[PDB]
Amino acid sequence: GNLWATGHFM
Repeated sequence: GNLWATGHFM
């Protein structure tokens, strides 16, 4: 599960 792999651009 990637939650920080997206919070970067989000």
